[PDB]
Order: sequence, then C-alpha cells, then structure tokens
Amino acid sequence: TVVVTTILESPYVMMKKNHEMLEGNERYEGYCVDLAAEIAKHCGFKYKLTIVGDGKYGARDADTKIWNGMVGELVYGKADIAIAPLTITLVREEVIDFSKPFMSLGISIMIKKGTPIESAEDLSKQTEIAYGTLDSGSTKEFFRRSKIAVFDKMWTYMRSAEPSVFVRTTAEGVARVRKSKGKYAYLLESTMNEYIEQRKPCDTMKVGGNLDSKGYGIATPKGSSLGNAVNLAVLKLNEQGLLDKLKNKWWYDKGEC
Amino acid sequence: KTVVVTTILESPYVMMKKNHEMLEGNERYEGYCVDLAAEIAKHCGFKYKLTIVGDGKYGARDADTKIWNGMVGELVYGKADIAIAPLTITLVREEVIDFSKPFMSLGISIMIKKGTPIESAEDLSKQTEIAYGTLDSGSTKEFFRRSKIAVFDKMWTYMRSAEPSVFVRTTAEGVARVRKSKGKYAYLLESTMNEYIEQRKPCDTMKVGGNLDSKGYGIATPKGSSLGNAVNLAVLKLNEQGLLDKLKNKWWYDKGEC
Ligand SMILES: CC(=O)NC[C@@H]1CC(c2ccc(N3CCCC3)c(F)c2)=NO1
Ligand SMILES: N[C@@H](CCC(=O)O)C(=O)O
Ligand SMILES: N[C@@H](CCC(=O)O)C(=O)O
Ligand SMILES: [Zn+2]
Ligand SMILES: [Zn+2]
Ligand SMILES: [Zn+2]
Repeated sequence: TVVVTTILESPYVMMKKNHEMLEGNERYEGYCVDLAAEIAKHCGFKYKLTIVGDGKYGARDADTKIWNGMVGELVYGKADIAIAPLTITLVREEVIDFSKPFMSLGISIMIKKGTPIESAEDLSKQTEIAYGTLDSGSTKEFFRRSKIAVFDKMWTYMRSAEPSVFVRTTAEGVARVRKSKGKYAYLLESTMNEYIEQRKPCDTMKVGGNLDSKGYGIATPKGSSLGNAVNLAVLKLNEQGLLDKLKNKWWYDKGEC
Repeated sequence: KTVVVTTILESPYVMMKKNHEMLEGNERYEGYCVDLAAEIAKHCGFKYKLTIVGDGKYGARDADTKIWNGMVGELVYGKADIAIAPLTITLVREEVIDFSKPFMSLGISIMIKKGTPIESAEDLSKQTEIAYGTLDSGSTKEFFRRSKIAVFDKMWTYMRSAEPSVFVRTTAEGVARVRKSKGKYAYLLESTMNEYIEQRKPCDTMKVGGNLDSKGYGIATPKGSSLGNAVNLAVLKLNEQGLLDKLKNKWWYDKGEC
C-alpha cells in the first residue's frame, strides 16, 4: 500500500461535503484525487492518501538544510509518492524524482476586481497596493532568485515588507485579496488563480501574462522503483486525453461566474 | 569524446546561415535549437557536433519492419548521442529513448490561409470542401491515428483515406500547400510552428481555434545514457534563469515580419 502525500488545495484535493460520513480515500475529491486513482490503476498499486503534516509544498531551511513539506516527506521516507500541484524545480529535482509534467502553469497576478494593476511592472512601480506570495513554495523562490529587474524590485520590496505580505496557504492569500478592498494583490500559480476566478463571490481576477512557464510533476523518492511506471502512466493519461478531461471537469464545468 | 547531436532543419529551430558555405562545423547553422545546443553543452561541460538527421524525419516505428526512423532512430541505433530538436515527448518514444523535462510547450493547432471559413477542428470534421492533413511521420499524425475522441477519429478516418494524399513530407511542404490552395487546404501542425509562420512574410496564414492537445518537446538521449541527468538539470536551470523565454522571443517575436 503506497503512502501518497498530498495537500488540501482546491481544486486538486478537497474534503467532500459529506466527508465526515466517509472513510479513507473516499473523504477527498479533486483533480489530484482522480489522478491518483488513475496512476494507481495503471501502475497496479493500492494506496493511501495522506495530507502532508506541515501543510507545505517543500522548501529547504537555509541553515539546517532540512526539507519541509511534501518534499521533506519523500526525502525522509515518510511518503512513497507525492501527487499534488507540486512544481518541478531544479533545487527539488536534485533531491527527489519527478515525472514528466501533468499540467502547465506560470506565476500570475490575482487582484480584487477593479484594482488598477495590469502587470507585474505596475505592481513594482507603486507602494499603495501591497503584494506577496505563498511561504515555502516555488513562487517565493522565483522572486528570491530572479535577476529580471522588475521581479528583483518586487522581491526587495516583499521580503522587507512590514507587516508581512506572505501567507501560509493559498486560501489565506485569496481571503487577503478579498478582504483588502483592493490594497493587496496575490502572486500565485495561474492554475489556482483561474480556478478561483470562476468561483463565487466572483470578486477576483487574473490580470496580465504569466511571469514564467513550468509544470507540476508527480514526485517520488530518489531512485524509487515506482518512478519509471509513474512517468509512463502520466504520458499514457495525457495521450488518452484524460488529463484534458480532468482539467475540464475540475475548472470549467465547476464554473459559477 | 565529442558529442554527436542529431537535429532537423525546421524553422526557427535550426536553419542554414545565409553564408553557411564559407563557414564550418556548428557555425553553418542558426536557430533556437542551435542556441539551446550551445547552452546545454556549456552547462554540461561537453564538446559537440551538430548533424542534420539523414532521412530528415522526427521519428516513427514502422509497423512491419519495426525499425525506428528519424532522429529517434539515430539515437536508438547509436548514430547520435543526443537529439536537440522540436521532438515531441510521447509514450511510444519514451519506451525506447530518454527525454529531459520539456524545454517548450505546444499543442496541435490549425493553419489556414486567411479568409478560410474554418474556426475549429469540429468545423474541419463536418465538411469536405476544404481538405486537411498532417506531417507524414511525426507526433501529430500518430495523435490522430490513435485518438478516440469523436471529432479527431472522424478527421483521421477522412485523412487516412483521402486521395490524393493529404499528408506532407516536411512542414514547409504543408505550409506551401496551404498558401497555394486558395483556402481549400488547412494544415494540422504544432502551435509553435504555426505561430512562427503566422509572423513571416507573406503574412497570408493564421492559426485558428484552440490547441487540440498539450505537450512538450524534450531533449532526447539513448536509453540509460550518462548524459541524460546533466541535460535534464541544464534544461531546468536554463528555464529558471529565463533563457528559454528569451530564446523564444528572439526566434519568434523579435524576428516578426507581420
Ligand atoms: C508531459 C506532457 O505532455 N504533459 C501534458 C501537459 C504538458 C505539460 C508541460 C509542462 C511544462 C512545459 N514547459 C516547462 C517550460 C516550458 C515548457 C511543457 F512544455 C509542457 N504539462 O502537462
Ligand atoms: N506549486 C507550488 C506551490 C504554490 C506556490 O508557490 O505558488 C510548489 O510546488 O511549491
Ligand atoms: N514535433 C513533432 C513533429 C511535427 C509534427 O508532427 O507536427 C515530432 O516530434 O514528431
Ligand atoms: Zn485510465
Ligand atoms: Zn531555520
Ligand atoms: Zn548559460
């Protein structure tokens, strides 16, 4: 029975409305819940969905070099596979294995509707509207490491921002935009931004182009025997059109705005 | 040793320099994949030789003989050490060769001569006046051959049986057929190539509708080759440091004639 680490992040993994009357894997639904079922089916394994203990994606502590989040769970042998919106990055690919990507994304800007910001450049050029990112994820590192002038300017601002502009979860970033009467903008992956734009109260919007282009991968411990089969299953699901089918199911058929 | 790179003459990926005959070796060529090759080599610490695939093909396995042709075949039979090309990551290929994480995204798309009354694949499927086809021997063809979606099965049933053949030997041959056919031919090709041609003179083509699928190009190596790891890490590094996006702009949009 494969221990799968994943994260409560809509619409990837969500507790079902009636989750309290249900047990095990059946408590959960979402894109990655269906994806998990499919990968397991093709690789012929049984599995247990577990929600990452610390609620994080995964970053390395600069001082201890200890990994947190789903990454750390694989690295420390606490999970067998991570099936989640987990961004394929160079620092991570050095410690864990990733499948070929199952979904594309880029960093994007979420505003409360009516906010006068069209681009990352607009953000960078003003101080009235605060902005930040998720903690312990790939978006923060993009800004941390960027040498592109606009993104470096944005970073120099964000990291010294008082009070803090960073949030612990996506939901927190989104609620922060919604309650902030236009004075907070949130930097987050286009997948998540586009999902939220189609849900009530319909008061947010993605503006501008994506800042980069990347993908999510299924992740396994280095040298895991599961990595081969899991990668081939991602390629098969894509070619059968199932990945396209699932994006449609979870994003646009679940639309409200 | 010197790494033999297999690639293909496909704009804007690899093209002959205008003065190539007075130049030598790697210096004869230019394009997105020439720049990318130089950068991969640099970061992986290797010397290399660009070679154009002999049969000028991407790579398919013959149903009867079972031999792989194209750049895939050069890798499978040990003629090349790495392929650095707009080579689409597919399952059938990944079973015989290794791919890096993708360096560029694409989807199958439709190219029409301007003013052609077609907005989608569903439109193409529902009519016979305007003929349509694919490159004869790459991922786009095979996508249609295998597909179980009503619309694309319908399109395939038409293409495979259409006479004269709707399939072409090269991308350039597809594009010239669109341009010469007064709106009576539409070409199915990857979005990257379609969007490039859309920005070149005579500015008489365009991409219509959404992409039919989503996939990536990968750097390919022979299965279990020692280069594969360093190459994958270099692709991730070069994406993260903004080189791939810079190179896309340089070869598509900086060079735009329309
Ligand atoms: C592996 C595959 O074809 N997956 C289907 C889609 C395509 C995809 C993808 C993600 C990322 C990229 N990149 C990352 C950098 C530029 C292109 C890409 F080309 C394709 N993820 O999901
Ligand atoms: N997908 C990201 C988390 C979300 C974000 O950083 O915006 C990761 O793997 O770290
Ligand atoms: N990039 C494709 C070739 C072009 C096409 O099939 O449209 C391949 O690797 O086969
Ligand atoms: Zn399946
Ligand atoms: Zn610390
Ligand atoms: Zn470099």
